[PDB]
Amino acid sequence: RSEKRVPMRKRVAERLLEAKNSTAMLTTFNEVNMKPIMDLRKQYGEAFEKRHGIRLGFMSFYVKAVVEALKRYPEVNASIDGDDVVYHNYFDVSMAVSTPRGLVTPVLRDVDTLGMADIEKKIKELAVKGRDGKLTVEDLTGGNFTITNGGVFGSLMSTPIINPPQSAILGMHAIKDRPMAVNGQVEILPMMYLALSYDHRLIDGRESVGFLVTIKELLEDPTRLL
Amino acid sequence: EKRRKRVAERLLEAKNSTAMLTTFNEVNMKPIMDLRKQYGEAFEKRHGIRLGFMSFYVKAVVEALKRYPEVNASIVVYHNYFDVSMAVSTPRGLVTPVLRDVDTLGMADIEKKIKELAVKGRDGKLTVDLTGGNFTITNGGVFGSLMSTPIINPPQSAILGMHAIKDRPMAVNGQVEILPMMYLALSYDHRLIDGRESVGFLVTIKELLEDPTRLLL
Amino acid sequence: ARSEKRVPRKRVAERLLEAKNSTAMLTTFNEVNMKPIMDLRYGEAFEKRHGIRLGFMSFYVKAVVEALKRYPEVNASIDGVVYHNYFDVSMAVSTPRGLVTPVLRDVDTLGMADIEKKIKELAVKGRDGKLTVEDLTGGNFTITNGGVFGSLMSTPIINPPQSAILGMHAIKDRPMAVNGQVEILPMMYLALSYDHRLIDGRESVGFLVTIKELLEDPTRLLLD
Repeated sequence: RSEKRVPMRKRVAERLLEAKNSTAMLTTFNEVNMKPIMDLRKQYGEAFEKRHGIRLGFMSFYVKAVVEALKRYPEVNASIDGDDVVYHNYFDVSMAVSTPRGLVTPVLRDVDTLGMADIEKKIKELAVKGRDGKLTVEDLTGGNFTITNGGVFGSLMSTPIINPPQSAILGMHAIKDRPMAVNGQVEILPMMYLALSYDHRLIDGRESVGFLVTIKELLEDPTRLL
Repeated sequence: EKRRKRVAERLLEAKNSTAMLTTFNEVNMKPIMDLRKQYGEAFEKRHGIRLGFMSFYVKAVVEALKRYPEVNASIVVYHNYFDVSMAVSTPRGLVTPVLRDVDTLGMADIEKKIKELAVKGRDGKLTVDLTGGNFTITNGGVFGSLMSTPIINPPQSAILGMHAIKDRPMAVNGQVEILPMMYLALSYDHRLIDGRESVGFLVTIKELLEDPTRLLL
Repeated sequence: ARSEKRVPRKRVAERLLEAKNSTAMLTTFNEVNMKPIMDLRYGEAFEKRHGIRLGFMSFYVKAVVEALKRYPEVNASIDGVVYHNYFDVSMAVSTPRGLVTPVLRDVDTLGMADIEKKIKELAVKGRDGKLTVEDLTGGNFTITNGGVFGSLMSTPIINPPQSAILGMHAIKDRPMAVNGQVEILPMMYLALSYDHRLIDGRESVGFLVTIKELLEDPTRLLLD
C-alpha cells in the first residue's frame, strides 16, 4: 500500500513518539462558562483599549488563571528528570502559536509579574514574530506549562499531547452556545471545553482535576482574577 | 489464580509505534434524516437497495480525504486512490473489509457493496477483501456507544468513529431545539497529521454531512 | 533566586508506564441519569434499620457485579487469559499518600448495607493508614470516582494485571431530551478504559450500556 513516496519533521516525529512513550499521559476534561469574561470584555474593553493601547482578549485571562492554578499545584509546574522531580520557582508558560511551518512554542516569561495589558502585548508580539519567521531560539526555549488553543480552528474537544520535559498541557477550544441548566432553568451559555493532558507519573487524579477546576472557577469570576 | 495473539501484538505496536491522539466533534443528523424520508422509498425502488447513512459517511470521508492527503497517506507514502476499510462485525470479532475506489462509486453502489461485505462477514465468506485501505470508518453506534477513542489500524494514519444518534437539546438561533446529534471521534497519528489538519478534516465531514445537497455536486 | 530544585513512587511510575505500554488501552464513554437512584435515596428507613447510610457507591458496585457476570472477559486477565469465578472489586479511595486500591471481596454475596459498611470501613482505614496489604491485594476490576474532585469526564488508566476500569464522575444538572421534551436531569459521564488485547468494542460498550441500564432502574438491582 504505497503509490507515491516523499522523503522526510523526523526529529519532531521522534519527540512526539517519545513524548507519548516516555510518559503516562492521560486527559481530564471540563467545561467553562465564557459569559462573565465576555461581559467584562464588553464593558471595560474599549476603555482598556485606549488607556492601554492593546486590545483586551481572552488569552490574558487564561494565562492569568493558569498562573494562579500553577501556584496552587507545584507538581503541575514541576518536571521529571530521569529519577528526580524538578520543581520551578518561576512561571514561564509556553504558548502554542501557529506559523506556516507548523505550530511553535513561544515562551512567555515570568507571567506572574505581567499585568493584563503586558500579557496582551507580548502575546501579540510573539504572534507576529511567528508570522514573520522572526521568532528567536531564545523565545522558543523554556516553559513549564503550555497553553494550546484549537478553538481558532473550530475544535470542539480534543486530547493535547504533552511537550517534554513539561508535565501537563491545557487545551482551549471553540466557544459554542450550549443549552445549560442554571437554577433548574435552561439557559443558553457560551460554553467551552477544557482538556488537560498530564503525565500521571508525577501528577495524579485529584490534582489534575483540582487544577482544572481552579481554572474553571477563576475564569467564571474574572473580577476574582483581574 | 483460577482457570488474538498476533492481534494483541498489532494493537500494542499500533499504540506504541504512533503518536495517537483523538479530536472529537458533533454533527446534526437532521438533514440527512430528512432526505432519507423524502426520497428513500423512491431510491429503494429505482435502485433496489435501501438508502442508509453509511453511504453519506463514506462519500463525505472521500471528499475530506481529497482535501487532506496526509490523512490518506501512511508512514511518507501518499495515495492516489481511495480505498476505505470499513469495520464490520463477525462472530470472531470485527473485520476490516476494504471498499475500493469509493470515489468512483455512486450512492447505491456503496450501499450495495457495504451490504455485500456485511453478509459475507456473517457467513465467513470474506476473502483475504481484507487487504488494503488508507482510512477506516468504524461505527459503534450500533452498540449504543455515545463517544469513544478509536485505535488506528496500521499502517493507516487516522480512523473515524461514528456513534449513537441521540436527541439532544441544542442552541439554534438563540433558541433551544432538540436535534439528533452524533459525536464523531477521529484518532490520528500525530507524527504525520497535525492539529489544524485533523480538526479541519473532521470539520469538513461535519459540514458536508449537515448539507447533503452539497456533498452531491 | 531562579532555581530548579530537584527533589529525590518511582516503582509506581514504572507501573503506570508499563500499564500504558503493555496494554492496548482505549476508552469508551457514556452518560447515566442519576434521577431514579436519587429518588430511592427509602434512605432514612434504610439508615435506621441498617445503621449505615444508603449512598450511591453500593448501587455502582452492584451494577458492576451484574455487568461482570455478563462479560467474563472484562473480569478476566491476560497473563503473558485467566478468567475469574469470583468477584473481587478494587475500589480506589484517597489517602494523604495518594490513592489506594482497597479490594472488596466477594461483593456478589454482599447486600446493600454490607457494601455500604465495608466501603466505609476501608475509607476510614485509608484515612488512618491502617489499610493492610491484605486489603490492597487482588481485585479483578476497579471502580474509581473523581466526582468527589469535581471531574466532569476523564480517561482512567488500567491497573494491571486488571483488564478494565470504570470511572465515575461529577453529577451535573444537564438539559436533556426526554419524550421530545427538554428536561433537566442529574447526568453523569461514565468512562470505561479497557485493554483491547482482551476486551473488544461490542463488549466494552455492552458492559457500559448494561451499567447505565441497571443504574437507571435500581428496582432491578435492589434484589437479584
